[PDB]
Amino acid sequence: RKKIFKPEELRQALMPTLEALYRQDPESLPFRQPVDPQLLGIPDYFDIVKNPMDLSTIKRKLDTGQYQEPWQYVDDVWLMFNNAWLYNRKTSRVYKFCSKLAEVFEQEIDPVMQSLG
Ligand SMILES: CC(=O)c1cn(CC(=O)N2CCC[C@H](C(=O)O)C2)c2ccccc12
Ligand SMILES: [Mg+2]
Repeated sequence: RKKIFKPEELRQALMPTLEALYRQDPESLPFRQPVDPQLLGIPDYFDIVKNPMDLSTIKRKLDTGQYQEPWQYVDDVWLMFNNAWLYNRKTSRVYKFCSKLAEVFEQEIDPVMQSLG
């Protein structure tokens, strides 16, 4: 169950799954930068969402070797999705985009997680 990974090998394996999310347009656009509640006029955002996450943060973490094992990366992507599903209404554009991104990610990440072990 224990396994160590070289950060550079994780980067090469996982980065295509991240790039896949960025390539979804329009669906990735709400997720490319951290939610700024003041700028977006959603002042309750940080009361609802205790641990924000977005693609730019995940990309930086992947580039700077902050993921030592693949589930740490997967956890951040899922956190991003979970936050958007929590904060936004089911009828909303962002919620619907999130659901689409989650489908893309599942298809991308499963073969990678199999290959990494
Ligand atoms: C990720 C997330 O929850 C949100 C992210 N945004 C920003 C958003 O949807 N944007 C701003 C960034 C460009 C996006 C676009 O061009 O589609 C629209 C929200 C706005 C209102 C409520 C929630 C969000
Ligand atoms: Mg489309």
